[PDB]
Amino acid sequence: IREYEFYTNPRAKGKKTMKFNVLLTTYEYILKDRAELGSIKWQFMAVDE
DNA sequence: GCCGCCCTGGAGAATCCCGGTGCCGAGGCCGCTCAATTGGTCGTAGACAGCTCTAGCAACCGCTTAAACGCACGTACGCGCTGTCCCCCGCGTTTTAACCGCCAAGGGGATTACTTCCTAGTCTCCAGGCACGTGTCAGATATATACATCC
Repeated sequence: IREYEFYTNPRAKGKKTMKFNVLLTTYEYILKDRAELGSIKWQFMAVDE
């Protein structure tokens, strides 16, 4: 998911634009992947429960 | 008639038992004597109470995922048997030194008593080192943007 679908141009080395619009995740992968998700300029967060 | 040989009885000496007396191990008694006891005083160690903050605990949840478990196979190793040879054990003989009993004098060290003085405990006062918290600063890291180039 991270290398095939996050980036429109994952083959580049500079700034990578986002390809998706909404990302669904759970709490376990929020804590497991803090480093791979914190460096994303999010526009909106919706936390259920 | 005279001389030599076999059978049997009572008195002299050795041994067991008992009593009187002297010597070794241990306990009661006495004397010194120093350390435990008793009595009193006082300071403080610790018990108790109180408040605050953090860790643990019982019993439940949910998710992930790597470790545990079960099973099949295979093969390596534990184990048993046999041979062999060699080295340790048993014994007889000879040596030798440990052990015990001896000088010969001298120093080391354990006590007993005494003297002295240096150094460490104790007390008071003070200050700086250690513990904690924070502002700031230079090295490391990531990316923004401009230039040369291949297809």
